[PDB]
Amino acid sequence: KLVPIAPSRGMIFDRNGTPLALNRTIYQLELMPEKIENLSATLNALRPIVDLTDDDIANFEKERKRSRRSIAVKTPLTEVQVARFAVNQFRFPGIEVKGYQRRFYPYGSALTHVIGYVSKINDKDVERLDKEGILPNYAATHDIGKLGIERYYESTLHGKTGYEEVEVNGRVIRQLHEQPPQAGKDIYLTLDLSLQIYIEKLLSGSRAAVVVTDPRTGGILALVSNPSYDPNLFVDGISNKDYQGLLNDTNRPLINRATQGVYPPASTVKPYIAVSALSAGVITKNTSLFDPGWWQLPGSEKRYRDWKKWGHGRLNVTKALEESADTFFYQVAYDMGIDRLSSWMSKFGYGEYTGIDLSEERAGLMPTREWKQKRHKKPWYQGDTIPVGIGQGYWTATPIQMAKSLMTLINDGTVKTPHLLQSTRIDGVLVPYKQEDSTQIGSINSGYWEIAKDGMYGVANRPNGTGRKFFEGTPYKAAAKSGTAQVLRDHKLMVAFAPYENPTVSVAIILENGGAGPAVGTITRQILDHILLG
Ligand SMILES: [Br-]
Repeated sequence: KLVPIAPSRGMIFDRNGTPLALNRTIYQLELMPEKIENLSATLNALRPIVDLTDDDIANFEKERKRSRRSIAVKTPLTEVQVARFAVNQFRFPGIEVKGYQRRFYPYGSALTHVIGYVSKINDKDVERLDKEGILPNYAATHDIGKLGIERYYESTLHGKTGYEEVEVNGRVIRQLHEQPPQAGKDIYLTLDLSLQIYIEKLLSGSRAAVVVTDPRTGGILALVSNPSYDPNLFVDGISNKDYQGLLNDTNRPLINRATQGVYPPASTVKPYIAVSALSAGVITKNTSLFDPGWWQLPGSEKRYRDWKKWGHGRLNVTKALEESADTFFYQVAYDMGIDRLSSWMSKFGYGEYTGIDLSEERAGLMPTREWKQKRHKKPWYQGDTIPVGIGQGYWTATPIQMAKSLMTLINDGTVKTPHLLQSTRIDGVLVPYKQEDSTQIGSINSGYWEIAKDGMYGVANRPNGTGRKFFEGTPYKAAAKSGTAQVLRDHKLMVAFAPYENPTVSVAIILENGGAGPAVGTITRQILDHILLG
């Protein structure tokens, strides 16, 4: 008499409006078994009209008792079967066609980690929706957001259950009144579908993560974890066997490497350590030391080796960044101390959730003395300080944390929250994302940001630059910084931004245990070229 009308789930779009998450119509035939005269005769009559198989009966027979107590006689119907039922409606008074919506992901595994998936509501979801006091709003709703955007914006994408006053027999005949459902709100993402597809291609067979951001907005133009899987098979109610196949793959397709991969950031951190050392005044632009290719922990027999076996010689910070000198940063770490260095890296967001609008995230670890006492029950030694100076030791970060620290550097200490939401459709208007956070590290006019970035310019462009090979011929100027994180094979890391002059793209990439094939600087150049040439 008064019944719930399920609202349709909001759609998800890329930055140009390409649909990424769609609803499809599934037609099924339904009746109330009691309100039927000759059920067993009626079913035999339906065989020819909607191609009703023995298995359509079996699956209905199994449902009639299992149902507390309408049941699906046949599910799914072809339009042809619906059309043959509709002209024979008068012959089956107690039987109607019902239209339902099932989520569809047309680019599948290219966007599994970003978009996620919706899955069938289970007892645990029911309990939790009860506790939250919104279970009535899920009365006609089958699926809910379990990963990615589908999860983080579940409340935006779901909408409002409506009500209809209807008359029966025992199938609906007409509608007395209707309180419309309000459709879920559509979400437009910052994602560039073309860039995303292109990057999943480049990573093929690598365990990898890439984050591409626009540093003027903090919008995420691409977010790739490789290896991936088909999100569609979770809408289909994933089997135990398929889930276990995913859960036990050693490549770990289930893990979003971009937001849950925790790795040593290695030498990618040296630009932020420079800015911090300069701002704390522990060095100046000019502060020079001589590198013989190793460094003695002063007052102790520990030797720390530079990557360059016979050293870089006389280094200022600029040259230490261009050549990725370890010796210069071992000194800077020693002088700064863990307390000031941990505190400054925390300002860059290391050890912190980034604020990205996904619920699948790890914070990693910006080590402190307090933390080491707490976790490992020993106190902090000078030994512990030194590897932290080159982004190793207890220091772990996510690719999304590395993307955020770079955006902060590009914007001279003005922090952008990385974000996937470009706009929400509210009442037929696209309402843009607005950053709520307004953090500022040191002073915008310090010119210390510039020293660190001129360093990175040098890595890419100057003949002593460690990355000069990857960026030969560019019509734009790129700024970059690489790193190698050992654990068999070392992880390879690069961060980069372009036009150096006025950056419109920044990239953070890690190839786990090196590239399956290509080098991280090859891949970074291919990404910057894709966006800035074409
Ligand atoms: Br609707």
